Amino acid sequence: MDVFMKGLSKAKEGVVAAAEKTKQGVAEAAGKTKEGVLYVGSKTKEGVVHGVATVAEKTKEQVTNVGGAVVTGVTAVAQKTVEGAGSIAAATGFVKKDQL
Amino acid sequence: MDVFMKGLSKAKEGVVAAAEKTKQGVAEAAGKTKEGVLYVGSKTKEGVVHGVATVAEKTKEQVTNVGGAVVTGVTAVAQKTVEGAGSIAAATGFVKKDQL
Amino acid sequence: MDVFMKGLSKAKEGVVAAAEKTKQGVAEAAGKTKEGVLYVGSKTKEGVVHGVATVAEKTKEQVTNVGGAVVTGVTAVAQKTVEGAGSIAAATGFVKKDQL
Amino acid sequence: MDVFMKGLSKAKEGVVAAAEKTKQGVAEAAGKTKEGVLYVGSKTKEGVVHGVATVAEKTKEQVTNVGGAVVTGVTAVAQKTVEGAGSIAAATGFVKKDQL
Amino acid sequence: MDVFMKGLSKAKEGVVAAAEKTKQGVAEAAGKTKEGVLYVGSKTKEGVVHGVATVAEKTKEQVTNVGGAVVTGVTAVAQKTVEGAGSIAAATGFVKKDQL
Amino acid sequence: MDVFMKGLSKAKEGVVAAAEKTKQGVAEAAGKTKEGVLYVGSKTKEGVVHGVATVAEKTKEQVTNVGGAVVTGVTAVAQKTVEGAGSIAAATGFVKKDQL
Amino acid sequence: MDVFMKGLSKAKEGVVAAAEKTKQGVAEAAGKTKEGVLYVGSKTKEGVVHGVATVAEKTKEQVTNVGGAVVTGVTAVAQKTVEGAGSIAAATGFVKKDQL
Amino acid sequence: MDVFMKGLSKAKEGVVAAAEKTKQGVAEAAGKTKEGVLYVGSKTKEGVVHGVATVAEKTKEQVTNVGGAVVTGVTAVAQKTVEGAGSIAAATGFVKKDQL
Amino acid sequence: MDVFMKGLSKAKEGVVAAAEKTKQGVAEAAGKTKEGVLYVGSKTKEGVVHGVATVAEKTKEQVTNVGGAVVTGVTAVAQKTVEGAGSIAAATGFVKKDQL
Amino acid sequence: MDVFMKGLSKAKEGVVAAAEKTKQGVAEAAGKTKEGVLYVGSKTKEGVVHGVATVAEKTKEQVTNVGGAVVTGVTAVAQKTVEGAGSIAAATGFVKKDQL
Amino acid sequence: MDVFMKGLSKAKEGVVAAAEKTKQGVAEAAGKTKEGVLYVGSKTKEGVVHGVATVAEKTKEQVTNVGGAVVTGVTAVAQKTVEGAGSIAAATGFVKKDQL
Amino acid sequence: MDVFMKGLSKAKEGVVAAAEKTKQGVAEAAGKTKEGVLYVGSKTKEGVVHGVATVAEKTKEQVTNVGGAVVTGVTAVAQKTVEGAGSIAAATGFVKKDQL
Amino acid sequence: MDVFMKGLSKAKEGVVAAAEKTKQGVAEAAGKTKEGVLYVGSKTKEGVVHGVATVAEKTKEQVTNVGGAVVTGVTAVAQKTVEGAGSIAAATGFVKKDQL
Amino acid sequence: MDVFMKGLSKAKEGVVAAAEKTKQGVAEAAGKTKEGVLYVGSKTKEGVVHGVATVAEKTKEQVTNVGGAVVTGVTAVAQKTVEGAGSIAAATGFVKKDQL
Amino acid sequence: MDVFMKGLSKAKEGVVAAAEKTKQGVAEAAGKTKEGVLYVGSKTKEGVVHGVATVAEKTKEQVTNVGGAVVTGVTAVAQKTVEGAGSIAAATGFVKKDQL
Repeated sequence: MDVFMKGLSKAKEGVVAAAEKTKQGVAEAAGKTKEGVLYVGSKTKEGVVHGVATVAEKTKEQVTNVGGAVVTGVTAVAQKTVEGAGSIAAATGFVKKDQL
Repeated sequence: MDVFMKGLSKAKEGVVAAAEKTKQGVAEAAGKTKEGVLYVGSKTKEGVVHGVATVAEKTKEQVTNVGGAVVTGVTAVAQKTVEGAGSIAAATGFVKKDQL
Repeated sequence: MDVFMKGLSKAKEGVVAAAEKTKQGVAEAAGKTKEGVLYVGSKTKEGVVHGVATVAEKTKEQVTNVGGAVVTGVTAVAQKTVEGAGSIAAATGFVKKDQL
Repeated sequence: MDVFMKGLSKAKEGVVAAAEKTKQGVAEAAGKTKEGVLYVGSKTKEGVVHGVATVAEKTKEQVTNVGGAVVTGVTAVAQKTVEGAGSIAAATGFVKKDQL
Repeated sequence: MDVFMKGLSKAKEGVVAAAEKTKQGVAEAAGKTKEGVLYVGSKTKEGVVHGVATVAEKTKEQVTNVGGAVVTGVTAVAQKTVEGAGSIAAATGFVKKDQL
Repeated sequence: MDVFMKGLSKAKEGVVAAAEKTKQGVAEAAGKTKEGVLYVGSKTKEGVVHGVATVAEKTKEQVTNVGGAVVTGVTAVAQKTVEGAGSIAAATGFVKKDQL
Repeated sequence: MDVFMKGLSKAKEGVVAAAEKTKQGVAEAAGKTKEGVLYVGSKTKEGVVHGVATVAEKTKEQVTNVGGAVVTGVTAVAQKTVEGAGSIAAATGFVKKDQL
Repeated sequence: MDVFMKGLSKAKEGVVAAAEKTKQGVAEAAGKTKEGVLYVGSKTKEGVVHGVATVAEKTKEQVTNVGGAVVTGVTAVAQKTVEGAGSIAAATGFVKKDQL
Repeated sequence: MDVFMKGLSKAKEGVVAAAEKTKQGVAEAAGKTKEGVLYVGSKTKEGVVHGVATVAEKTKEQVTNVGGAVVTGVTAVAQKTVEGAGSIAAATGFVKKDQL
Repeated sequence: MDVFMKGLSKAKEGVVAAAEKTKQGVAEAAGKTKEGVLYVGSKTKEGVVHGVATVAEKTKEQVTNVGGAVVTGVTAVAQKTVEGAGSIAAATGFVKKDQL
Repeated sequence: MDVFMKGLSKAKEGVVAAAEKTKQGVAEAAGKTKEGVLYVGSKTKEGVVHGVATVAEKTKEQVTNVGGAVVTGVTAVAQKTVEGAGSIAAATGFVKKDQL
Repeated sequence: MDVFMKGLSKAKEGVVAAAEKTKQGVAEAAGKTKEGVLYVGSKTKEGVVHGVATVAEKTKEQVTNVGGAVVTGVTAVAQKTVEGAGSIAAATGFVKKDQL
Repeated sequence: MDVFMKGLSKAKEGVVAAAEKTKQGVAEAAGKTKEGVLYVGSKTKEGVVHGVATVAEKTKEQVTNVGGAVVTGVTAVAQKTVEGAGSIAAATGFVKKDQL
Repeated sequence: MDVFMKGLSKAKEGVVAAAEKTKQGVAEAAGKTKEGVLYVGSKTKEGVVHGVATVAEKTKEQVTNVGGAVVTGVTAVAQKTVEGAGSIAAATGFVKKDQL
Repeated sequence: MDVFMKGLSKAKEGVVAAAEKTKQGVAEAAGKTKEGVLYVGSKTKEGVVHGVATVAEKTKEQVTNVGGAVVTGVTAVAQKTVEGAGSIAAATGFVKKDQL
């Protein structure tokens, strides 16, 4: 009555150029819980921005965003409010409770 | 009465150029729960933005967004409010409870 | 009375160029629950934006979004409100409860 | 009385260029539940935007969205309100409860 | 009645050029919980920004953001407020409680 | 028994682009007289002359006028001759002669 | 028994681009007289002359005028001749002669 | 029995780009007289002359005027001749002669 | 029985770029007279002359005027001849002669 | 029975870039007279002359004027001849002669 | 049995100005044969070409031949082909074979 | 049985100005044969070419031949081909074979 | 049985100005043969070329030949090909074979 | 049985100015043969070329030949090819074979 | 049975000014043969070239030949090829073979 886990990665020509959260032979349990969280952001991989020209002869205002992945003008809230009573979050990877 | 898990990744010519959350031989349990969360963002992969010209001769306002993946002007809320009583979230990978 | 899981990835010429959430030999349980969440965003893969010109001679306002995948002007809410009593969310990968 | 699962991915010339949520030999349980969620967004794959010109000689307002996949001006809500009593969501991958 | 875990990484020609959170033979438990957190930021990998020219002849205001991945003008909050009573978050990797 | 005159010009977005002799809140008396005068001339506002080609292979004379508003070859006289006796010109804005 | 005059010009966004003899809150008397005068001339505002080509292969004479507002070849006289006796020109803004 | 005059110019965003004889809150009397005068001239505001080419292969004479506002070849006289007796020109702004 | 005049110029963002004879809060009397005068001249404001090419292969005469505002070949006289007797020019701003 | 005049110029952001005869809070009397005068000249403000090429291969005469505001070949006279008797020019700003 | 031949040229005033193949007392035999020959050419005697003018203003091609005797654009062949057997050409001046 | 030949040229005033192949007392035999020959050429005698003018203003090609005797653009062949058997050409001046 | 030949040239006033191949008392045999020959050329005698002017203003090509006798652009071949068997050419002046 | 030949040239006033191949009392045999020969050339006698002017203002190519006798651009071949068997050319002046 | 030949040249006033190959009393045999030869050249006698002017203002190429007799641009071959068997050329002046 045991627990056994492993991960092999025998590799000859391995290339992971521009990646994120890659698993190449693993064994996880990975329990996770999030009550109030918030992700804001822009990611780019193998992007190219070649040649940009902006002029303004006689103006009162001019804004500009050009990059490969842009995010502008956001307003977010993220909350969990337990104002009465009782709140439980288990988030268990795996349970093993066996008798004999 | 045991638990066994593994993952192999024998590989000869492997290429993962621009990727995200890739699994190439794994064994997971992966329990997860989210009460109030919020994702805002723009991602791009192998994008190209070549040649951009914006002018403004005599104006009062001019805005511009050009990039390969844009997000602008959002307003989001995300919440869980337990104001009375009682709230449970299990989110279990896998259970094994066997007798004999 | 055991549990057995594994994943193989013998590979000769593997190419995963621009991908997301790819599985190439896995074994999961994957319990998950979401009460109030919110996804907003724009993604692009192998996009190309070549040649963009915007001018404004004599105006009072001019906005512009050009990129390969755009999202603008959203207003979303996402909530779960338990104001009385009682709320349960199991979200179980798999159960194994066998006697003998 | 056991549980057995696996996934093979013997591959010679594999190409996954621009994809999302691809499985090439897997074995899942995958329980999932969502009470109140919300997806807003635009995705593009192998898109091309070549040649764009917008001018405005003498105007009071001019807006423009051009990209390969656009989304603009949305207003969504998504909620689950349990204000009385009682709410259950099982969302189970698979159950195995056998006697002998 | 023991616990056994390991990870191998026999490798001949390994290249991990520009990556993040990569695992090449591991064995984890990985319990984690987050009550109120907040991620804001822009990441880029193998990006190129070649050739940028912005001029302003006679104006009152002109802003500009050009880089490969930009994020501007955000306003986020992230909170968990337990103002009544009771709040628990387990977030367990894996449990093994077996008798004999 | 007084005289009162004024002129207001409260203005939010005022634009007078190409104009002449414009009054936007005034109070005048404006007496004027002209015995012998003479106006000759050409005026243009927001005119455009784009693309003009004139050739002359083998000629003895060739004249040309092209501009947006042309005036050519005039011969005018303007006179007032008082050779006897008596000539009066009042040209009064406004008179106020009241007794009591 | 007094005289009162004034002019206000409260202004928020005022623009007078290419104008002439503009009054935006005034109070005038403006007596004026002209016996013999003469105006000759060409005025232009916001004009554009783009692209002009004139050639002359083998000629004896070729004249050309192209500009936005042209005036050519005039011959004017303007005179007032009082050769006998008596000539009066009042040109009064406004009179106020009141008794009591 | 007095005289009162004033002019205000409270201004927030004032722009007078290319103008002439503009009044923005004034109070004038402005008596003026002209016996023999003469104005000749060409004025231009916000003009543009872009691209001009004139050639002459084998000719005896070729004249050319191109500018935005041209005036050429005028012959004017302006005179007032009082050769007998008597000539008066008042040109008064405003009179105030009140008794009591 | 007095005389009172003033002029205010409270100003926040004032811009007078290329102007002439502008009054922004004044109080004048301004008597003026002109017997024989003469104005000849060309004025330009915010003008542009870009690109001018004139050639002459084998000719006997070639004249050219190109500038934004040109004046050429004028012949004017301006005179007032009082050869008999009597000539008066008042040109008074404003008179105030009140008894009591 | 007095005379009172003043001029204020409270100013926060004042800009007078290229101007002439500008008054920003004044109080004048300004009597003026001109018998025989003469103005000849060319003025320019914010002008630009970019790129000028004139050639002459084999000619006998070639003249050229290019600048932003040109004046060429004028012949003017301006005179006042009092050869008999009597000539008066008052040109008074303002008179105040009140009894009591 | 002999052969006798002679030629006399007693001459007093002989003139041969411009000639060709002239005989003035001769005695010939003159055997001749020609199998394949070819004469091309132009001859002139006592010719005169006085005054020739050719011009070409603007053309793509112009050819000209003027001389007293011209020959242009010929294409001739001249041949004798004996490809079988037998070919004789005697061409004898004169034979004298007499017996006795 | 002999052969006798002679030629006399007693001459008093002999003139041979411009000639070719002239005989003035001769005695010939003159056997000759030509199989494949070719004469091309132009001859002139006592020719005169006085006054020639050719111009070309603006052309792409212009050829010219003027002389007293011209020959241009010929293409001739001249051949004798004996490819079988047998070919004889005698070309004898004169034969004398007499017996007795 | 002999052979006798002679030539006399008693001459008093002999003139041979410009000639070619002239015989003035001769006695010839003159056997000659030509298999493949070729004459190309131009000859002139007592020629005159007085006054020649050729100009080219602006062209791409201009050729010219003027002389008294011109030859241009020829292409000739001249051949005798005996490729089988047998070819004889006698070309005898004169034969004398007499018996007795 | 002999051979006798001679040539006399008694001469009083002999003039041979510009000549070629002239015989004035001769006695020849003159056997000659030519298999493959080629004459190219220009000859002139008593020629005159007086006054030649060629100009080229602005061209790409201009050729010119003017002389009294010109030859240009020829291409000739001259050959005799005996590739089989047998070829004879006698070319005899004169034969004398007489018996007795 | 002999051979006798001679040549006399009794001469009183002999003039041979500019000549070539002149015979004035001769006695020849003159056997000659030419297999492959080639003459190229220009000859002139008593020629005159007076006054030559060539100019080139602005060109890319200009060639010129002027002399009394010119030859330019030739390409000739001259050959005799005996590649089989047999070739004879006699070319005999005169034969004398007589018996008795």
